[PDB]
Amino acid sequence: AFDGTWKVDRNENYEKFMEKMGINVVKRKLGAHDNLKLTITQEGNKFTVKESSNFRNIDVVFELGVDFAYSLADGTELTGTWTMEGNKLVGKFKRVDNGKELIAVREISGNELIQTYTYEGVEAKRIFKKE
Ligand SMILES: CCCCCCCCCCCCCCCC(=O)O
Repeated sequence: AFDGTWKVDRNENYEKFMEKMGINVVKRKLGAHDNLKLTITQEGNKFTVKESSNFRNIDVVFELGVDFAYSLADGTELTGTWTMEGNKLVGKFKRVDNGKELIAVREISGNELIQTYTYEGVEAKRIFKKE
């Protein structure tokens, strides 16, 4: 259902994924301890993504399958979409300076939303305990 708050607690491979994006020390560290409180809010076709992380309290929002352009803090351009496979939400995010591709598997269990993250061959699970 998604509809609700999320607050990452434990991760799983997320440290190495930042080494992939080209993040060194403080950046991947700040990305981890961020406290990404996601306040998911589905209206109908759009999915707001409140993100009270260390970077900024920015609602994201991304109509399912609507290719958009989202600048990151240290990741830069990331254009791509999210689509409900039926059982998982997949955050496909390419880049403008090259057009490769990054993906993101939102594996909701029940009480936890895990968002993996691959920019090729380095996953990064960001376990959320909802709330
Ligand atoms: C330099 C590190 C910053 C990147 C990682 C922490 C902040 C997240 C960046 C934007 C992600 C939000 C847009 C997609 C929604 C999501 O991540 O679930």
